[PDB]
Amino acid sequence: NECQIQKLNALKPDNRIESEGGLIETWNPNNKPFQCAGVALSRCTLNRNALRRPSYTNGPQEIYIQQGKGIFGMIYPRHQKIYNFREGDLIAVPTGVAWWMYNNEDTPVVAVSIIDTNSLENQLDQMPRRFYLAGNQEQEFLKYQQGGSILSGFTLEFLEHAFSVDKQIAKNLQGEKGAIVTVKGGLSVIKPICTMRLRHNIGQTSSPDIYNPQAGSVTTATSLDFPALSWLRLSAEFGSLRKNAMFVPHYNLNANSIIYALNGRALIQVVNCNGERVFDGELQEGRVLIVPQNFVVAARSQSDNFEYVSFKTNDTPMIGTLAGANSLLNALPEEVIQHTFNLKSQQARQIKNNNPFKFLVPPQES
Amino acid sequence: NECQIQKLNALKPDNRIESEGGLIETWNPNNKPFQCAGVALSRCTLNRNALRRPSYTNGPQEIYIQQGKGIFGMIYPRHQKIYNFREGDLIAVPTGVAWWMYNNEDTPVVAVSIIDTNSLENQLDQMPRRFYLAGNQEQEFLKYQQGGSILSGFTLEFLEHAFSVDKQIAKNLQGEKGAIVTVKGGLSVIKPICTMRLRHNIGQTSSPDIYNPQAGSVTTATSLDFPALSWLRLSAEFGSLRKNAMFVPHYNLNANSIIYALNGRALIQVVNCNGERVFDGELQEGRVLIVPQNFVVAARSQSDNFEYVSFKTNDTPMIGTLAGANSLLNALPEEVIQHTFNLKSQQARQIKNNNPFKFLVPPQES
Amino acid sequence: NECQIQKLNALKPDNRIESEGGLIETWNPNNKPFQCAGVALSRCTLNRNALRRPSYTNGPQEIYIQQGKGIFGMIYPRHQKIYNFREGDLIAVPTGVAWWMYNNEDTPVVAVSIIDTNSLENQLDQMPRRFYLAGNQEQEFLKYQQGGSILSGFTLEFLEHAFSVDKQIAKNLQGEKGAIVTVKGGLSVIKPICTMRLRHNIGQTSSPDIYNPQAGSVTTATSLDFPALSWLRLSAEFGSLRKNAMFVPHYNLNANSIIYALNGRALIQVVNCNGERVFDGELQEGRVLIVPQNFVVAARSQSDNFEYVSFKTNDTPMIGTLAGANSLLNALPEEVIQHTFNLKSQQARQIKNNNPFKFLVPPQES
Repeated sequence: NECQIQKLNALKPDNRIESEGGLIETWNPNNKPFQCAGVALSRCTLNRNALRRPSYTNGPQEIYIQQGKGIFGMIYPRHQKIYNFREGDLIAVPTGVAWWMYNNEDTPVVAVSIIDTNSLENQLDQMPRRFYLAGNQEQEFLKYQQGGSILSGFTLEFLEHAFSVDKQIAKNLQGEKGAIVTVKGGLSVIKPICTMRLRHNIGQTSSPDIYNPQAGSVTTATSLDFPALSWLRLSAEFGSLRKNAMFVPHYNLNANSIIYALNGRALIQVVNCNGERVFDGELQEGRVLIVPQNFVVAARSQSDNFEYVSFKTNDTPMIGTLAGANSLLNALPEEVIQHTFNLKSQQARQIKNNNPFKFLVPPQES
Repeated sequence: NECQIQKLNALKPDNRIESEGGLIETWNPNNKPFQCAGVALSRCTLNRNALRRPSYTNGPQEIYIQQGKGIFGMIYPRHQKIYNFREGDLIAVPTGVAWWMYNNEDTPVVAVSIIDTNSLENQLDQMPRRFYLAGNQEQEFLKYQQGGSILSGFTLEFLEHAFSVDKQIAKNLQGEKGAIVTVKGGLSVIKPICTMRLRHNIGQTSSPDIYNPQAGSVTTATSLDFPALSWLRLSAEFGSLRKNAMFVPHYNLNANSIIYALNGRALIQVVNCNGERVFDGELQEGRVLIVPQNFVVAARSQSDNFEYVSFKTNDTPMIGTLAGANSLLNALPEEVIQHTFNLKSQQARQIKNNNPFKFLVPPQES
Repeated sequence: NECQIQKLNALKPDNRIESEGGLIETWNPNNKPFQCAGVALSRCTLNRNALRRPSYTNGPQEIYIQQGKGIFGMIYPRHQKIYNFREGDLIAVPTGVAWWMYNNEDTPVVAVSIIDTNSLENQLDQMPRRFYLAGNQEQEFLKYQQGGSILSGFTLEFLEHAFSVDKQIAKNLQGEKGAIVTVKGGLSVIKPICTMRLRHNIGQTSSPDIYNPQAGSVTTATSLDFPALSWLRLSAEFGSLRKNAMFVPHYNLNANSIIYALNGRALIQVVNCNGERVFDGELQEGRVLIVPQNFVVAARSQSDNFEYVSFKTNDTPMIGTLAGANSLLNALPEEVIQHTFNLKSQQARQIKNNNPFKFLVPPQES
């Protein structure tokens, strides 16, 4: 039983793959928190003039840009559409679509992303895989399984024939720097379903779904406002939490959350169906906590601010708040709350009215 | 191979939790019939003035009320809309939604429900598990796994900050009588997707799909006549059969079935793909018979009347009756039926016309 | 990991079942190619006056007709609708629907087909299994499990009562020549969702998708063209390639393919996520090669013509062409092609335009 977890730990990457102008970090997909969740996380950072070479995957992928500005281009089945991006942006990558990424400024692009290996679209097995169009490099997840591109595996005679070019150029196509190359002079490529928009900024926005000036803000990107996400059946949440503010106990009725802290630190508590407090610790920058589906999560911030991206596995996730304005205890008859918690008619009124805030709750004022 | 079943058996519960104002019985989900079916069956019984404390699961539940009257409430993501139930009601509970159940009559409410652990909505694993909003009590299925509520696992200052209450009522709220709890005086709460009907009656009271004055009647609730079921991707079927009558051999094209014998006793026969009669015997009251996807069933009523609830795992189950007005042999040309059964034309007609009834056949007439 | 394929081999059946008027051959569903793919291939040939007795499976089935003409009737939940078929007809058989087939010419019908055991519609297990309506004989896939039909498993009094006939025509119904019997005189039943067409032609008698008078043609049947396929979540592709012409390196973004060679031979090459060439060999008639989801495939015909059928597990498969008019590299900016392959502007142009052809490229001409 994958999801029968006794103790969640804040996970770190166990794989660093330094390339010419970048780095690839990957988290072990065979640790039970990731086996339960069904995703595979990764963190690609691309330095100035770096170009992530073309690659595709056997599952939906959703990329969050932690920092940097670049151009990302998809090759959906001169040249196709190139999309500009910024920090805060959420990029949708439908199953098997090949894409590439380039950074041009000093400030390295750091993009953290998830491959939902447990998707219905993933017709292979639960192993994450990346198929690169070029270069002779071992793909990020090869270590977990246990190199070349998909093009280098072909015989020269076949490439010569398919491309209709001579043996000499066929040799370069056949392999012969890792995934993230550095462009010497830099690309001079123009700065701006085939219609589908796959870029929706949830980080550096000014339209919070929930906004509390004394507690923080929380933005979400569901398929409602970011419709390419229905193709992925994936979601993402960006939250900024002030010091000692909190996000009330809650649960995702229909989704698995992968909380990746972008900044600061926060003390978190997740409890299960048995009431066991499976994680009672702190989650820091660049670390990850996986909250399984109906497990309840609570967080109190320790920084100004605690920012995070929670990749949920459902394009329309539904959260059930256990405390605050729209809670599950609030929608209860004042009498049943009395008999399930063993309370007085006066106490039940406090549990149902004392916190007027939705989702985010302000510091206690100590 | 989980559904490669040798011999089935009319199963009775293995677990029992006597609660202050009621009881809970659960069938072992780790039995091959149940692993094959991909469901977790249990039967709660609410005594007079009992309340069932709010809980929720990672899967589409479908409750059936064997007997009783009362009011049930669902806390979707003063208070929310309560619905009144009577026996023969089918309640649809979406994945993850919390619900509470209350009985006021002397008569105990009996409800048999399944949890489709093999749902698409179930992102965890094949374990059944309930998430109780309150109390200190071990969840029904913990047994199978091998405490408290989700609230009793949290910290006092987390709970105080969350609910914005004093440490005295937060400590109550923190779990400090099992799942079912008697309301001493009794609730004063009335007896009359937010607007979606999630209760339908398939009791004898309801107009049946099939009615034969000498055989019985069959009423089934699908997503066409009960639309909320297209959310649970589940459905149910009530059936009453006069003594010695029988429902013809038939198979569900697209759904596993979980026959719960409510009243009386019967003599069922289910045969598989290899022609092996994997069950020949009797399914009596309070017992369960699992009949997989294309396995053919036939039952002779040994009582006036044998009554059942068949939980199908599909919102629009399609059945393929082998003998009847509607049957497969009937749609077969007389000549091709001659040749598959080594028969004369005139005998072939007997097979396509002797029995003129749909699904139900009157007693043999002896 | 089921799809961690080391080496693929051009598979062939390991099970011959000679019947009275025909034959049934099947491929082992437990090899890693088929476990990875998630299907069950089979090839039934019926000779003159042969009838394939009524049956059904617990999954989506897609039947392609290699050769011959006959009729096939469906018995969807006098008689039902019978369709005539010819070579190149792709019959969509929705989950659990019972059907029978008949042939009346000297030329045997050779119908190769697939049962997708990894379907959402399949609620049993991954073991393929056919349920026969009549006759004592063992089911094609019983060999893989480790008989008689579903009717010959009931107690003689149950059939008697059910069909409302006597002990004698009840024995003839209760079993007392295999699945494909010979209809001595001949089935005189006239040669012509209820109305949803489940026969569509893709063979050499069609108006092709891709056509090149020097390379061949490719005709694809998706749910766009044949709407009954969206029920199956399956597709097929018929291709005819002239000697030495080739279909460029390409991958299916969302499907597994089961390439069954109809006529001739071809030198096929498929490579994986690690640039390993998992298959470098010849695929000839009656043999089959499984190209898992994002694996790249390229073939070069060694015959006039190499004809194949490609069962893809997705009703709307999207392919990524790596070389050709509409290829992935064709859409890449000349400058990123220069930097990902280590080429110059001019060479980059040669890879984008030397092959002016979509998917099929002609002989090299030497």
